[PDB]
Amino acid sequence: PVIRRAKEIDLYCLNSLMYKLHDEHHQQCPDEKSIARYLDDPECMVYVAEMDDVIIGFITGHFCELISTVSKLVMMATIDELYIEKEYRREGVAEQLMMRIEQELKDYGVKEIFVEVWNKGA
Amino acid sequence: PVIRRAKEIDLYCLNSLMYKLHDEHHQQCPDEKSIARYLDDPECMVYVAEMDDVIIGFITGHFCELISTVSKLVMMATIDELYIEKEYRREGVAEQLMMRIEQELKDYGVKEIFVEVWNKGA
Repeated sequence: PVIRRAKEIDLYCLNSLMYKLHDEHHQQCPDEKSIARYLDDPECMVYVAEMDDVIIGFITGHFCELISTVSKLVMMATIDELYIEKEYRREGVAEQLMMRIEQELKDYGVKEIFVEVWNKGA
Repeated sequence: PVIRRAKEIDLYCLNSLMYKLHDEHHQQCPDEKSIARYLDDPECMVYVAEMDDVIIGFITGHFCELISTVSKLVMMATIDELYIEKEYRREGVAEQLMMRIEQELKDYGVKEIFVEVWNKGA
């Protein structure tokens, strides 16, 4: 699967996979900002896994800053969502997605990373 | 030892203990903002351990906010410094200081805590 930065051309697909993600969420533990606006945000990231010509997965994350009144801002980030087609799981597509987002994160000097997928940090 | 919030009246003592702290630091691994201004900052905290009528210890911490462009600010904090007279260590004065700062932290709804004393978080 080819991992790449998302584009305005995938917004249509993303609505569906974003829906599939949230759907399954309400099915395990039944108990925001647009994906488009999200994609356009200069501090946001969205990578997708493309198999043939279809997007079978994506991951979403955003840069953030710990702001104080006595210290310079510290660069940090947050991994928000991650989804894989039930037909493509158990294939390492998640790692190649987590691998990509960390690449951009690392070279952006992020000090701390909070994962929101599914409470783990780094 | 009585733990309490510092006052403008301890700034004099603090300069000395702040110096003792930094001094010992340069002695193990030889390889900022005023304590007064720090004390006056509405987002800052400084507690001291008073034995008889002398301050034998203090701890310092500040509130901070993880700011993003796609999420409301998350309340977090940082524990900066902590010092105990070499004559009063091994007496649990540190715990009663860490205990105090966490009290105010907890009731201030802090989500994450970064300890800078001495890399551990919470």
